[PDB]
Amino acid sequence: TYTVCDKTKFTWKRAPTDSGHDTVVMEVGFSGTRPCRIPVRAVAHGVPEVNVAMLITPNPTMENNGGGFIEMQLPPGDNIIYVGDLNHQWFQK
Repeated sequence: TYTVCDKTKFTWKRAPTDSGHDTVVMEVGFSGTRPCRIPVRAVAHGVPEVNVAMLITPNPTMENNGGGFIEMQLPPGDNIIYVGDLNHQWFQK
């Protein structure tokens, strides 16, 4: 089912982590859905008011090994990535 992948199909391989080049990465794994459109969003400090998912890699896809690595960020501050049903807070600094 290559398409908008269902929010609960991925898993926390690696929660939102500061990439290293001064941005954020997150790593997610699929259960079956092939090249999908990964609904990766982020909310400011566990508060879904404004989406803070300004994606350094704004076109993530899940493949034969899963979404893999993605890149997100928002001007230094509290972010958290809600990868569909997945989520994990972390102020990016």
